[PDB]
Amino acid sequence: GTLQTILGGVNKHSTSIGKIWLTVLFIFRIMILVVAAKEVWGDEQADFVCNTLQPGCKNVCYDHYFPISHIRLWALQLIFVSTPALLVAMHVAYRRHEEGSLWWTYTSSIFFRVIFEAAFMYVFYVMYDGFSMQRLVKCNAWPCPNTVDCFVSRPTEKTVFTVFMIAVSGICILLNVTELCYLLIRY
Amino acid sequence: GTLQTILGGVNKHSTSIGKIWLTVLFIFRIMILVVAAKEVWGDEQADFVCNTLQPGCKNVCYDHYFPISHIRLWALQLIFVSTPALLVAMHVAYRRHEEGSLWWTYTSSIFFRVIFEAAFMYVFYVMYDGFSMQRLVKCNAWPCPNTVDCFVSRPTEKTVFTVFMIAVSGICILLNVTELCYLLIRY
Amino acid sequence: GTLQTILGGVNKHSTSIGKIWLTVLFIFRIMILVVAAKEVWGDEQADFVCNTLQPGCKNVCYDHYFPISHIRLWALQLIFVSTPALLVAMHVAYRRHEEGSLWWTYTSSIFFRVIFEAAFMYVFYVMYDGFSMQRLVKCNAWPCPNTVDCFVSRPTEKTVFTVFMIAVSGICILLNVTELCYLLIRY
Amino acid sequence: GTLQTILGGVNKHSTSIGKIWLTVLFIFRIMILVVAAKEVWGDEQADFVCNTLQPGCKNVCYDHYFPISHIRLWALQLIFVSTPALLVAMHVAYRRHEEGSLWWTYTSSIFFRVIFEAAFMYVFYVMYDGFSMQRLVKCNAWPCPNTVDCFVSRPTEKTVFTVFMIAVSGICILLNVTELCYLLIRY
Amino acid sequence: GTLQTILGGVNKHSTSIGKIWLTVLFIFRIMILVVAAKEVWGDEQADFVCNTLQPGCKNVCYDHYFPISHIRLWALQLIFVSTPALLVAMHVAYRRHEEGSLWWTYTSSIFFRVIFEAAFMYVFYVMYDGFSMQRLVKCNAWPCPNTVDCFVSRPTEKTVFTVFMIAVSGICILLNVTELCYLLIRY
Amino acid sequence: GTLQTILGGVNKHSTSIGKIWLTVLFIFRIMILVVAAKEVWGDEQADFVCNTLQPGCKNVCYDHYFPISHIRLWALQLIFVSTPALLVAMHVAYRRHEEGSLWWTYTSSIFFRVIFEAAFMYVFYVMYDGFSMQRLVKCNAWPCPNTVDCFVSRPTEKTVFTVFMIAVSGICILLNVTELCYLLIRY
Repeated sequence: GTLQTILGGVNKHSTSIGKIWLTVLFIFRIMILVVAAKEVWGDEQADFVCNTLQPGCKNVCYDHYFPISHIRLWALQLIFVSTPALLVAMHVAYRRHEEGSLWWTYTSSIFFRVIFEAAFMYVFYVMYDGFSMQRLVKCNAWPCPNTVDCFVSRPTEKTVFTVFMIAVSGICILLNVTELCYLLIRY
Repeated sequence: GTLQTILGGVNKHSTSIGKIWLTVLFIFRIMILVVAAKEVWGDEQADFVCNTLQPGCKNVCYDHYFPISHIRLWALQLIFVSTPALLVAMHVAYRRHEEGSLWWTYTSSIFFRVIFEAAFMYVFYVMYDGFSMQRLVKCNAWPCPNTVDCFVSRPTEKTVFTVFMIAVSGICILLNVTELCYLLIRY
Repeated sequence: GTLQTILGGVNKHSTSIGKIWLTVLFIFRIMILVVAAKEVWGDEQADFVCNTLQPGCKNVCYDHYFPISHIRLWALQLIFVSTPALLVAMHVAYRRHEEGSLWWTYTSSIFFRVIFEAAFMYVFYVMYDGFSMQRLVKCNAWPCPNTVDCFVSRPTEKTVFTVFMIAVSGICILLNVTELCYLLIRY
Repeated sequence: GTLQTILGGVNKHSTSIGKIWLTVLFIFRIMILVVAAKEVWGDEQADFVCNTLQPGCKNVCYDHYFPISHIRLWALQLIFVSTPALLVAMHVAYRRHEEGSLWWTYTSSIFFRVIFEAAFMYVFYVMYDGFSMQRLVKCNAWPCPNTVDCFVSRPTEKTVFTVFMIAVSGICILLNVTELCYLLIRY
Repeated sequence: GTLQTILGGVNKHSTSIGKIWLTVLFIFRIMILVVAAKEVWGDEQADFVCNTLQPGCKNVCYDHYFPISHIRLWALQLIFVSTPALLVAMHVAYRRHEEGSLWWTYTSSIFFRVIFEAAFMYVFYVMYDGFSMQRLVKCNAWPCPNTVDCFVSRPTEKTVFTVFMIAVSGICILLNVTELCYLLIRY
Repeated sequence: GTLQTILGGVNKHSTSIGKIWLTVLFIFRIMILVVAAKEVWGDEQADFVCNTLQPGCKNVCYDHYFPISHIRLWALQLIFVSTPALLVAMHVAYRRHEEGSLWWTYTSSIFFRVIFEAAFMYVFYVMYDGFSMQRLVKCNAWPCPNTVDCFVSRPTEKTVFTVFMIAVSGICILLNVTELCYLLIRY
């Protein structure tokens, strides 16, 4: 919509790295998620195919291997890492409407961003066991009889976007560490 | 659309907690509901599967176990808890166009928000019997013969978003209580 | 879109009840209709199921029991009850561009709103025979042989939204009567 | 979008009837077409059902009885009757950028509107043979063998909106005639 | 969106015909393409029906008779004929930021518009062999065995919009020729 | 949305070629991608047809021949080549908020655009083996038995848009080289 003025206000009140590179890599991730990836995952369940005649086996096997979709995880991650930047916008506006205080908020603000980014990257790793999606999954949850072969939709294209989102997120961690280091030695 | 100016007007005329944390957690819930959850529930009935040949058994079993969808309940809840904030906006503008009066409205306004939030959380608990969705439901409503097995779509992902929305709502109750307590002891 | 300025202009030039409560309950109904209800009725015909092999029996039985959908009726009702408020906006602007006259328009304007609201509530009652939707309908229109059982989609959730819309409309009638009574005794 | 300023500019430079009633009834028709009717006709071909096994008979029978959809006819009609109002907006702005001339344009402008409205109403009558839609159509175009029964989707609801659009259009003809008569006797 | 100001800027810096009639007929074509025609072609391949059991015959026969859809051709045509008008907007703004020059650009600008309009009309004629769409096409491309009958979706309605778009385009050619002739004799 | 002001700000601070031709060819590509091409690729997997009875063979053969869709590749390319233009907008605004420096940024900025455009064109060539899409693909990945024939949806129309996007991109490379050459000889 009119997001230009929102980030425009957030654009000020930041250092060299904070003003430029963090905000660029952030709208970078939103664009990838919105204009490209969301239609890769559009038919994730409609094109899941299992080799069986058992009613209900398809529902339980899809639910077992994809407890939460990748794009829903990324959407949550962006919301979490964008709130601490939004808090200082209101907190500063609150204090300007009517160094140490603004220092502690700002230093804390970038400290949460590192925590959230590392947390979600960890969840991606354990939940999906690496960053590569397989063509074939074997499922033996009830009511599937014995073990059933099921086939994933578009596994290669989903791997490409997964690697891309992880790499950009890994960079944003490094930038946030350095800006912390600049203030740390400054004392 | 242009929601920035609406909440911007609502942003003023509030205390420290009211200005910042309540409004942040509120747009937090709207974002979760809009950008993420609404497509989790998109195929709730299209992917409901029952193990039967009886015509019409699928319609009555879905209707029996989901009398109203989760996302419709959350949409109603947000509308209810946002009106009392909107009433004071017009009521104040009405009184400014032409302490005690504004006190009683404001104290009452936050009193309704606690009532609505507690009411909807109660409905969630009794209607759905806890906050965890099951893979399998057993149904014996007419015309289903004897008891029929039916299978839910995406039960695990729906559980994740249910726990998330309940937790955020539970926090908003605590914040509203404290702001009431601050005024209560102030007398 | 940019509806804030439209109702903002309509917000002025009204009494205490007219400025606040009528306009709040009005955008209340629009929100319920738009963000929640329109996807409850999305699959009204696609999930209508009849127990027969006769080609064309499904089309005629759906058409017989739902001559016009509930959401289309509500959409028409909102359009009708919002025009008399829009007429005075242009009529006043026409008279201000170049008491009794403005009195008669305003008193008439609220008189039509009562008429339309009562009319549509009456149509809801006779056309659908109460405000509760049934799970099963029996149909014997040609070409269905003898009597055929057909099953409605999501009957319970549609009942909840029907009761909600009727109740809010019933309140708007009471508010309009009182504002008429205030002017009536004023003479 | 931002249609308020467009019609706002068109709102001026008109007489009592032209300023108010014509423009009100015009946006009235647009609202009916947009917010209500366009989803009545959404499944016009997907739910057309024919009692046959002949491949291709459904395509030719739908095309034979609905040479052009009702909503496409109404969309064309609104575009045609709105251009002459838009022409004077540019023509006047052209003459103001750098009585008789403006008289002849204005009198002609309302003369075309009567012609277009009467023309489209005539097409509706002959093409569809009255304003009532039937449940059953019989079709014998090649390749259908002998005569085939086909069934229309939502015939009753489409009849309601057809009568509504014809009635509003018939009123707009009467208003345009009277404004012509006022100028005619004025000489 | 906010197209009013774009064409508003383009509205100036043109002659009598160029200011009024060309720009009116241009937004005329955009409206027809957007609000009406794009849903006529929505199911062009989903409702293409072939009388065969050969897998893949439907894909190759649709691709053979519709190498590029009509609406995609019209969308390209509008983009091409609108760029030369946009070039002078930037070129003039470039020259005004810091007769013969502006003459040569303007005369050339209208010369390209005639070329593009005539080119696309020629492509329509040879590719589709006239402006009338047929109900039945016969196809013998591999892997279809012998010759297969296939049936087009909504052939009559597509013919109506094809004739309409060709006629409006043919008028825009005539207007551009005359404005060229006015400058030609002027010397 | 409101993209006019964004590129309007980017419109300034550029040379003759940079201001006009690069930005025109850029929004040219966005329009082709958005309004035309995205619905050519809409049914890419739904209309992929394979001549087999083996469950899961369709999923693996589609994934093998289309590791990433063409429109997703183009969407990524536009995002990459538009960031370096956006970086200087913030970097300049950063330096103006509080020759050589601005020279090095600008010269570097156009140097990355050439790199990205050449890189993506290379990926298109090797991944899809030329710019022409075939009607028939032969697939022997497990679990398909022996070799299976599969048929692509709309191969000819996809070839037309592929050639169009490659040609426009090839021009943007040439323009960027020349602007580099103008500065190079200038020293």
